[PDB]
Amino acid sequence: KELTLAQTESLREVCETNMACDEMADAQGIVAAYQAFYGPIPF
Ligand SMILES: [Mg+2]
Repeated sequence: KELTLAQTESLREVCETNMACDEMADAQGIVAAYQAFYGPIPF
């Protein structure tokens, strides 16, 4: 389902310090970028 603002931001912070995630999230969105590097969202 839909993420809260804080949930989305928690994913964004992790991806921001991974240049490869960061770039991937540009066009793939934060969720698939997150999960591609870090696995299924846990919450
Ligand atoms: Mg933040």
